[PDB]
Amino acid sequence: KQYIPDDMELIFHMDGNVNGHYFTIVATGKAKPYEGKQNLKATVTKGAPLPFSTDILSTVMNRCIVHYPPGIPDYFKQSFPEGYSWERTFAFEDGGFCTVSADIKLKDNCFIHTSMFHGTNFPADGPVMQRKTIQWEKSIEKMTVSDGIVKGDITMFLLLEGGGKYRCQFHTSYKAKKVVEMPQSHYVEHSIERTNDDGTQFELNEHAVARLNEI
Repeated sequence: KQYIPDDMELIFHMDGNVNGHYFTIVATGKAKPYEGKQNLKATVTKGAPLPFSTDILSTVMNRCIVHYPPGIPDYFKQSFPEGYSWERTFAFEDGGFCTVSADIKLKDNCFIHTSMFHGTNFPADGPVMQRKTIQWEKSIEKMTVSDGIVKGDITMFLLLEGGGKYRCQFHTSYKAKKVVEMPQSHYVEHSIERTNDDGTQFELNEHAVARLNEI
């Protein structure tokens, strides 16, 4: 009956382009969905070494990795076994705009993640094209039901080389392939850390938990 276990495996294939630089990445990883914790190692197979900040991709490489308390409906764990997809728009403060889509399927113990990524209008000596991002700041995303599906808005900042912050607005729409119990408006706190990039291979780690307002 439980299609998602305490320990999951992760596979990822990403194809995309940024400013007309095409690339392709594969990665494998391990996760504990009920703890909201996961990690990855990615390997760039085309376009490497990446000429842009890995950070614009990192949040693209699954809301099932979020500790959901009882009394918040878990949209993501309930979408299985059929799975769910999501689309996301990234509007960066310097005009850079990224559209991304993703399919997530379930095969026994392994999440299979299908990511397409298009970024455009990133300035030549911006922090993205010159790869001067350090990390995303920890975040809290707001999840609301809209057109019968879950939506997820978050204002996000990248810390830059030498300090200072580079703002981005996320709009993610989550589409379950199936009729699930709909959640209320709630939040999901996030924290991603990017270890060990070298252009070609990188490590990701993320902790996320869903919570409510303190009414």
